[PDB]
Amino acid sequence: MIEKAPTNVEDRDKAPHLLLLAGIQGDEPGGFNATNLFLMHYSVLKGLVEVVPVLNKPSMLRNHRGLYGDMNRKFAALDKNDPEYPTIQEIKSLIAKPSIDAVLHLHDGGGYYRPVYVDAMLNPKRWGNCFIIDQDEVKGAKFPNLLAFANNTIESINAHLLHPIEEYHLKNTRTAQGDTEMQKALTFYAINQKKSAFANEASKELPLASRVFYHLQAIEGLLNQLNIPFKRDFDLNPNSVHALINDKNLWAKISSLPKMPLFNLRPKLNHFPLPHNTKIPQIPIESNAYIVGLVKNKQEVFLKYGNKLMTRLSPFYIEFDPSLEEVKMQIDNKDQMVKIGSVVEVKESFYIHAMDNIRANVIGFSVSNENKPNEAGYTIKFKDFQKRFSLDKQERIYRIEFYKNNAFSGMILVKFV
Ligand SMILES: [Ca+2]
Ligand SMILES: [Ca+2]
Ligand SMILES: [Ca+2]
Repeated sequence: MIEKAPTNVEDRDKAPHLLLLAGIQGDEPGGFNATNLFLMHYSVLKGLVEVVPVLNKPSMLRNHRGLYGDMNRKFAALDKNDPEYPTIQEIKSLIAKPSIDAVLHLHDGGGYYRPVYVDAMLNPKRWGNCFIIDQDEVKGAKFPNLLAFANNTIESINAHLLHPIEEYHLKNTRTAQGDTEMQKALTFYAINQKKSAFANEASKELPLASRVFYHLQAIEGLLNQLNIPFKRDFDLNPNSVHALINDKNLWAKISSLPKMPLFNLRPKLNHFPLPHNTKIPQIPIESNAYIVGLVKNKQEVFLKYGNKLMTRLSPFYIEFDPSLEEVKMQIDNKDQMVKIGSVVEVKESFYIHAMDNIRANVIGFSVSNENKPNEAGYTIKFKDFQKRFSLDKQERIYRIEFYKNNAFSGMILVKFV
């Protein structure tokens, strides 16, 4: 859970609290890209929005509806030994917190829901583009009138339709009156804790940016009903959403390595240093996005951003010796100390000063066929690189790797600008 909170802690109790969740199915990227963009680009000014951007991260990493079965059928009866049991308890505890008032759960769904049968794509059994409640009223909730809230949220969404077929409709699943097998989902659990709970479906028939657009419209519609004041730093239209999903300023930082751009990496990065003795899901990974991760695939390690494959790492596992903190480098004739893990911009040249006990391998530069070269003490320019070794498709970013005996001492990237 990540908090979207006012800057003044005192403002947290001055409006309602919403819990916003997505990605309970790992192949529903509209939901988890919406929670991502909300975390990255919105501000909450009073009250609080608690966000679990992806409920089923292992499944997301494999572009899969649910590696351990349908996680959204696990909120009622559940075997204590179910692999998702611990996760389910964490989620139920968030839902049932006294400080939470409302719950919004995002999904992507086939076709377009209609309350009367129109055709195979548009009918009451389809799920796309509807706003869903379990029943019209939850007695004892802060906001018991789920129907009024839903109808008003639907008004907001429907003021912004991209095409008439995308019109949102209310779906009331009357869950408590239905079969036992229909009562196993997240929002029904939530209403049983006297929370107002809603699900938003965006149609799987839409491109990703349009799915995310509709999720964001539903989030904004509901925040307006709850009187949780907010801002965003962009205009909400599909082009603008697309631009932010596909933002060139997105980065990932693996372990103690430098930040790397997410987009336009080469599709495969070879001899890529990773810490040894560390299970892939335990390798530290930081990003300015909230849906980035690593996952093993055969002997490769995939860098995932939601369902998007950003690169395939071909790793070599090695001890990450943390002793080396900085390196004396000359950049465009200007001598300086460069921190291990940095990205440095180079207009013309660089030069690494020689070090006792440390060997530098500039990846893409060579002066011999030596397998473990020391390339400190060379003045290096763009023309000296075999471009195929660049980190990026643009052939501008190169790795410098440092070694102390048989251990890895760190990496610095150079970016030719
Ligand atoms: Ca922004
Ligand atoms: Ca779903
Ligand atoms: Ca080299």
